Amino acid sequence: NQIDLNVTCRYAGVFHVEKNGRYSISRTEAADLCQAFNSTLPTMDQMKLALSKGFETCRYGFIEGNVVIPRIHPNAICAANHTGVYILVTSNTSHYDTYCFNASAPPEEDCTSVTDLPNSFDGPVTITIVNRDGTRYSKKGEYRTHQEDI
Ligand SMILES: C[C@@H](NC(=O)C1C=CC=NC1=O)C1CC1
Ligand SMILES: C[C@@H](NC(=O)C1C=CC=NC1=O)C1CC1
Repeated sequence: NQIDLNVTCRYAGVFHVEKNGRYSISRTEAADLCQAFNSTLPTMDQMKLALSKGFETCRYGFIEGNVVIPRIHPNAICAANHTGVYILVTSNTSHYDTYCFNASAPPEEDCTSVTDLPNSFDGPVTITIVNRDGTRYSKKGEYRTHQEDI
């Protein structure tokens, strides 16, 4: 009973979380997941400021109200070569990665590793935070409050 959560650097508090190496998070799961990191789904304004500090990914993830990809450099296979906060307009499907916003993070680029999941609750799952540099932090718990996400 295991969940891997791959996380990035934080940029003005915003970071990306990919679960189990594939698009697998619903909107309800995303809010609960960010809550376990003492975080929330970013607003569009918080995501635009994170972009301006150096944040970009090549993966769709929830923010408040939309599913987006922040892009700095144009790449043909990432958000159809767009730059800026690219908003997903048309999709048949409901599961993506998520972004999260932690208000206590540093104001600009924070590429230190994540070593805590401070607000997870009691549960049976081995949850492992995987940083980009491979360092890991694991704890037994749960973060999903909606049964349909379990
Ligand atoms: C939840 C937050 N991490 C932390 O607050 C700590 C605190 C102490 C030690 N390690 C952490 O990752 C993640 C968003 C960045
Ligand atoms: C407690 C410890 N770590 C942190 O505060 C954080 C916060 C966010 C992300 N990673 C951390 O290690 C301080 C010594 C460095």
